[PDB]
Amino acid sequence: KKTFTEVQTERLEQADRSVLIKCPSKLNEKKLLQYLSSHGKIDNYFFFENRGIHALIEFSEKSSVASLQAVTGIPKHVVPYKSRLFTFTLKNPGSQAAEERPVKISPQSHIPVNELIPKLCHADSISSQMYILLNEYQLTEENIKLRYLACSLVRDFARAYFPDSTVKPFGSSVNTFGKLGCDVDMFLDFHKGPFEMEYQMKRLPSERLATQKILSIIGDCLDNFGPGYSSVQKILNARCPLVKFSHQPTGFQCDLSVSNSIAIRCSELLYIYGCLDPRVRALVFSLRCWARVHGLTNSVPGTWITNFSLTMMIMFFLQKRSPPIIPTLDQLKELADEKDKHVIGGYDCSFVSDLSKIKPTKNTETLDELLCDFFQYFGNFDFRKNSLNLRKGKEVNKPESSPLYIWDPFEQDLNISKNVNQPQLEKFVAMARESAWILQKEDKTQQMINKEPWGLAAVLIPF
Amino acid sequence: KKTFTEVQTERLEQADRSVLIKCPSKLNEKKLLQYLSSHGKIDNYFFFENRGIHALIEFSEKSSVASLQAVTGIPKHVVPYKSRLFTFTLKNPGSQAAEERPVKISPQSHIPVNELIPKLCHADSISSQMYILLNEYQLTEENIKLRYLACSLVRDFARAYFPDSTVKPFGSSVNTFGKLGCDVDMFLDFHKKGPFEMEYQMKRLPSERLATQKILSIIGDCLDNFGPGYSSVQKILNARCPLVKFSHQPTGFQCDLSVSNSIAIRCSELLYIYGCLDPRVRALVFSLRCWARVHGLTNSVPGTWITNFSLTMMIMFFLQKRSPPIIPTLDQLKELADEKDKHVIGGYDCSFVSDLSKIKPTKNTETLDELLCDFFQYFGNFDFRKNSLNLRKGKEVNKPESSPLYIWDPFEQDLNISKNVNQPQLEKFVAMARESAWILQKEDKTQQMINKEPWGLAAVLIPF
Ligand SMILES: Nc1ncnc2c1ncn2[C@@H]1O[C@H](COP(=O)(O)OP(=O)(O)OP(O)(O)=S)[C@@H](O)[C@H]1O
Ligand SMILES: Nc1ncnc2c1ncn2[C@@H]1O[C@H](COP(=O)(O)OP(=O)(O)OP(O)(O)=S)[C@@H](O)[C@H]1O
Ligand SMILES: [Mg+2]
Ligand SMILES: [Mg+2]
Repeated sequence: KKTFTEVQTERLEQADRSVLIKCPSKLNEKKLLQYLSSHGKIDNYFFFENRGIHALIEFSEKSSVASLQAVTGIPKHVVPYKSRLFTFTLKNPGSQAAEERPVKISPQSHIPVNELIPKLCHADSISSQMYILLNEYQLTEENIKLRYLACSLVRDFARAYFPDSTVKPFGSSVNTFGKLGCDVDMFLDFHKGPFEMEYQMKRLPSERLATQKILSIIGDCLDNFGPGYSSVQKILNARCPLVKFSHQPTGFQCDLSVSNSIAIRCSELLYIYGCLDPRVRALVFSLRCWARVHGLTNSVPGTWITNFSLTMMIMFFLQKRSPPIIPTLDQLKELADEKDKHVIGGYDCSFVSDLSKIKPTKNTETLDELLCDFFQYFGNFDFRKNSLNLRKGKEVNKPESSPLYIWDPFEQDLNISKNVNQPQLEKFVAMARESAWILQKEDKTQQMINKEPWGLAAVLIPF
Repeated sequence: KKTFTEVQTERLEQADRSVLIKCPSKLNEKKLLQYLSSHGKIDNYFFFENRGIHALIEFSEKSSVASLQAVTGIPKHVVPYKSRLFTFTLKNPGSQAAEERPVKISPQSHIPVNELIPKLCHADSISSQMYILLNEYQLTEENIKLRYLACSLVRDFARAYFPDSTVKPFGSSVNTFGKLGCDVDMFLDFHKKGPFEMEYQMKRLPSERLATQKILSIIGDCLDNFGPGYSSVQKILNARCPLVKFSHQPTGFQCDLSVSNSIAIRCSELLYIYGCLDPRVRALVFSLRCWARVHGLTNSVPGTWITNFSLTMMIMFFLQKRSPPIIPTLDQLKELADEKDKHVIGGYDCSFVSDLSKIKPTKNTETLDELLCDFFQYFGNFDFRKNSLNLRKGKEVNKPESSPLYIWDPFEQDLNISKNVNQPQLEKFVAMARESAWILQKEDKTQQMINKEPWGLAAVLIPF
């Protein structure tokens, strides 16, 4: 089985030797690939629709990019920054010499709620509803390659002066809980004679200020040299210095931070839980959707619960099952060799990487029960006295006054849901309580017969 | 003699395979070159003094740089940008007192005025004074290699984002009129089987002016934050020519980085021709540049003052007007230019002969004694209010615009290169020329030598 870190390395290596080609108006697929193949073998490719037809081409060898860049020219007022974004037109527009087939468009966004509801209503069980949702919403192989490519393009800027750099995606994009249309969270990562011979190199300041200057410049580069980047927003003074930007070629909204290797460990953690049992993913997607539908989450930050916080609450829920659906963080820590040992900023972030080594769950609860039980469980959870600990998998006394306390499983000084206020917590608790009520006391078979919402769909519409 | 463009290409190729090594405190020359030679043959090298001992090493093969970079490490924080700047220390510092010869230091600056004056007084003719000055002030072979290396390093740096880039020096650094301690003017220059026209996505901007501004702004910041040796980085992006100024500590040069101004190069080649044509040309410019500085007619900061470039062009016009001319007019060079020497840039014709052998050598035989005094006499009595200087025609013509001092930009015509100059400064110039000419005419040379006093060039190179 593929370990998180193996998958990152592979995906990055693939995106490394990938390019984006704005295709001709009247397009011939075969002639294009035949032509491109002349520069080297093509492992994968696909087409998508983003203000015209674009194609992602993944070569087998990185040299194929160089080869292809050789024959590529500048449109003779531009900034001559040469990246892996191409525009292909015909030399002789009047030499079209084959039948026109239509190309398959890989979708890059999910169907909206209003269209999803019908499909859910026409399913058999609530279990199947959640799996329909999961399939309609989850990242596709294509979308993923496109996410890693975005990172790969941003990497190329940074390497100008930090040659060993990488830009690594973290968060929902890579932890199996990613849905179509979600943002790409990126962080920039940096790691004889009679003479001692050293390069002269400019010293940097302390961590935080170096970060700020590096991002400020890279931001400006994206804004001024980089094709496709718009709405570049420097938020350098946050707790984690950050640059936000929109990347039009791939259509992703993006977040670029520096060197937070703790967040990665948690992204790997969530990846494990996501990979362990398909019910885990199914449940997160439906409940993330639920939260959005009732206005418990928001696109902008504030007093609301966040998807990440909500996700962690769901992980705690699954830890508490009889028997558990997923092990505690400590239980993974207990199975970690010294090769899986990582200590970062003083904090232990050690846990098993190999998935085979984990004892598969004996739990057999259906998603029907788990969904309603989630609403029941947190609807009757004493938030004022108890806090969520994912290391121990137990309710414990709150170390601090905060309406909703969830123990940051790595930087254990912290409350990840610290932002949440009492009002929003209560609106969450009331929605859970109403939600659980609806599922318990609804007459399923009659709703189907009446052409009405039931199960998942019933709770995925405003009250 | 080689052609401007041939010389640039060669100098750049040499600087391409050159490096800088901050040397040990107690240095052994032989052991160092012996060691460095292991990585490949060394065509040239020398040492200079810039806050400690540095050495320039020019290998015969570019691979020697790669070889040497292989064994070089990072100082164990820093920006890991690997360039051609090295620091060499001793593994066992207290196991040797092997001081070198001590090593010869190639000077990189000229002696000051106060020391130069004696040497001038001690010469025979005014002609010889000017040539002493010329030799004391002009660029040395070493300083030149160091200038091209600066450009070569900035090139590599720029090439981080723009792999096909080149950085070319222009101005006094390469037009034969360069003196020790003058700034390095650089400009950044940019240089199908199958059924497809394949082209990059790039942002379409309004003018080429804006691209320039953004490219320099970023490169400036990169020099400031990531680049080794660069300090005092100043973005002057809104000038007539967008510019970044910076100090480069390894070579100790103050530098000016602009983008893609291939007109200025043509004028740098023009001045190179005039400089190469006759040694009196260079001699006269150096002495008169020095003269101007001494009397406060020029300044280090820009403003109402005449500039060295403007002053240089005035001297070129003077030499055009001789009987017979010491140098041909720009048009006369334009007339001798083949279609290979034809260049049209931004609409402007900048065509003129490159080959120096093709130009008719001057029949003029005036001595520098006469020319110097005649310069002061000529411009002291020049009607600046009516007449303007045209170096294409080599003639006084009516001023196209109200401006105290008008000199026709020989390429971008309908520009006045001395536009900045106001009436007061022009007059202070005219008065200094008039006094200067008077002193040379009515001075009793032999008596001044006998009296242990300044004479000729030295007489006019001290405040009045
Ligand atoms: N308070 C926090 N405490 C610990 N880690 C955090 C916190 N906030 C964000 N992170 C980490 O940063 C990653 C990305 O942040 P978010 O984009 O806000 O959330 P997300 O997991 O990516 O899900 P989305 O983007 O809302 S669908 C999270 O997955 C965490 O690894
Ligand atoms: N007012 C100007 N008008 C036209 N061209 C100019 C002007 N100023 C500078 N240039 C051009 O830029 C080149 C370099 O500018 P400068 O560094 O200011 O002068 P310079 O020739 O290097 O002599 P120095 O540095 O004063 S000794 C000049 O040789 C011109 O080609
Ligand atoms: Mg995210
Ligand atoms: Mg200069």
